[PDB]
Amino acid sequence: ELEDKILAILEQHQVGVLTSVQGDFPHARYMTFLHDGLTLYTPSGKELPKTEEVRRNPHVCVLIGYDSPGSAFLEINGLASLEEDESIKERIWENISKDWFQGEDSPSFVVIKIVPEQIRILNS
Amino acid sequence: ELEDKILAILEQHQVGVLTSVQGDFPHARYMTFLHDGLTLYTPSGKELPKTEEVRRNPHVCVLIGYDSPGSAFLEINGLASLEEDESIKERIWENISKDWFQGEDSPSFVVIKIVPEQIRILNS
Amino acid sequence: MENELEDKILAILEQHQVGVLTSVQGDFPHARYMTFLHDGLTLYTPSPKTEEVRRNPHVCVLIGYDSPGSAFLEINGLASLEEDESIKERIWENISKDWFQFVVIKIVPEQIRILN
Amino acid sequence: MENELEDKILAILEQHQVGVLTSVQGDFPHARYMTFLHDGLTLYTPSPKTEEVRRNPHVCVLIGYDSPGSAFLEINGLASLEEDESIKERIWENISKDWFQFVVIKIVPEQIRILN
Repeated sequence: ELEDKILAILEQHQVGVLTSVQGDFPHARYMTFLHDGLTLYTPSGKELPKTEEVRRNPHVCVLIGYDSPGSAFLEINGLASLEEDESIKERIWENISKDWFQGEDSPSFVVIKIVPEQIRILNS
Repeated sequence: ELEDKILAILEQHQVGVLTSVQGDFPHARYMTFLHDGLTLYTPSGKELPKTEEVRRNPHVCVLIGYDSPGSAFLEINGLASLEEDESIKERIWENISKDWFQGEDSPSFVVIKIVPEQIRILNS
Repeated sequence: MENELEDKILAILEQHQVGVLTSVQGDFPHARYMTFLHDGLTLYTPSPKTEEVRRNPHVCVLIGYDSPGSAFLEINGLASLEEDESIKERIWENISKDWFQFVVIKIVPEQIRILN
Repeated sequence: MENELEDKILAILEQHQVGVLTSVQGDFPHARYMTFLHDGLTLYTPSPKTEEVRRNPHVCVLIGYDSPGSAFLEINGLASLEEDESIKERIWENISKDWFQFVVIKIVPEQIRILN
């Protein structure tokens, strides 16, 4: 039922905090997360700093689900990589751009895949 | 304080239902709304049906703010048009694509501007 | 998988009682949140004697959008007034539980899409 | 408008007590929700005697994101342990109201951005 609770929190939240590392510096940013099961996906650009951070250090921490001080939320430590499956990239692209998507594609578009290694439900 | 309540609901919600008209048919769709004061903006593509609907009939109805059966929400009847100010279009583009934006632009991108004529707070 | 589809639609309907009912009056759209009961794919929803509006039965109903991570239904159909007293009573017994004691719009679907 | 900027930052801090504190241990990021007090732009947050971690004072703090329609702060600074007992007590009197009775991390900012 633990997965079930994890999934419930993921189903109800698409914004989270990604913390990546640049040498000795943490970088925290708010962004949109899609998920497929316990796998997370977040959009990026080929030239964006968060993309280069991930290429050089795959260790990321995601916080997601904190609505108010009483919200149970997730702390996810995982390994991030750039999604190479073109069908997954196109699908995510179409989901992200659905309000305006009319078949264009974006060459600089990339997807950060996050494979969780540890998931803690906090404030449960 | 009525505006203040309207704004509070707009500040806390970016997804709403747009209802447009195609001849004698209503079309309802969920989508993302940005606002500037009581003016609403929603992204679209030049060739999308909702864009053509608006070109031919500017009368739209937006429902926004319904979280649960007890939520106070808004019913907005307004006049929709395609935003022609390039700086407003680019700004909205940058806000929408911020997670992946790296300077590209999208020729098919358009912005639907909605000027409210009537706003009712329901379930207050 | 016409049967898995039917099954997914009924499931969404069985698990949701509130939807969005949209219509058109003249060249003007209208939208409101409504409480919906269903019999199969047919929907029922409860709602001046000195005024009349030109009837347009074309409606669009959105049901099931609970979270951004929700599959929901877009239903295009024809709305009419339900006159059967037994049906209206069955609706009252379901929508008015503590009350002891009224129009019902019937929506027959022509097209149903599961959107995500 | 260095002064309107300072003013907007203080306002965000004055109106928010919860933020996100991020750090790095080795080559691994850490993130947690924390309760923050502030003195001007300086932040204070309360938090095994058989273990020690290699100290990295580089932290990133996000404060003020309340709704998607929120301007918030990204603060990059240096974290340290606050040793002043008077300060620690002032923090306790603000964070522990019903209690009658403890480390405090001090964050000095090096860069602050208002993001939207």
